[PDB]
Amino acid sequence: SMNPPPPETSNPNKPKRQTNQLQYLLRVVLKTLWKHQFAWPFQQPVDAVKLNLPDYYKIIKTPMDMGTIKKRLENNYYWNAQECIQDFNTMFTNCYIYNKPGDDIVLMAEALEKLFLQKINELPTE
Ligand SMILES: CN1Cc2cc(S(=O)(=O)N3CCOCC3)ccc2N(C)C1=O
Repeated sequence: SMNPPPPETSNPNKPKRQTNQLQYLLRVVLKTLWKHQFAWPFQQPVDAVKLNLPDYYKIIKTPMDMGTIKKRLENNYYWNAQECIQDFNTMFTNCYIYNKPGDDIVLMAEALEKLFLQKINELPTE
């Protein structure tokens, strides 16, 4: 079995910015979600080999996780907050698509998403 390469976290041709919203996404949103009790399954790319989920990357073609998001924020990969917010939403949606409703992992993602949305409705301006 084989995992795909992780999503891109470095690209010298991609334009970058450090905005107040992106700083907030790292300092408040990511920081808070990362230390949540249910963060651990989302702190790295889904390891389909280790978890014995050989169909995962057949079903999920746009993988995302908070480890990748953390790298993107810390290494100034983004041009804007929308890109980052989309990464969070992709992470949640992938989880809901792949896993059965009411699976533990889904309940965990839902708890993180609830927190995420509370933090996001208080972003600074752009
Ligand atoms: C986000 N994850 C990570 C993951 C983790 C695991 S897990 O680590 O076995 N696990 C199951 C119970 O909930 C806690 C996490 C199983 C499947 C996945 N897949 C399919 C994902 O969607």
